[PDB]
Amino acid sequence: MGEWEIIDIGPFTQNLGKFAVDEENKIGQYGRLTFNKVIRPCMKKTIYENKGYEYQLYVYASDKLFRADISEDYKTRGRKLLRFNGPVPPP
Repeated sequence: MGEWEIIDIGPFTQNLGKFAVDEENKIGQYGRLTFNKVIRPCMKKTIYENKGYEYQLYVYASDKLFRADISEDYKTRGRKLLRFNGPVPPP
């Protein structure tokens, strides 16, 4: 447990980007954002296999680049946006 990996940027990961954007738009500090895409590198920490995971993402939204931190409850499939900041310099 506790392993950090660099993971794919496929549909699971792109959907983490949409979640982050959808969650932040309900807050509104960053305006009304349009999800564009998630870019490499996407990092994932295994807090405990099949139970807890954490993600660090670079996400493009309304043509600006942001960094988001997302937790995931593997059993409920529920997610929480812990952090959304930017614009950030590219990786």
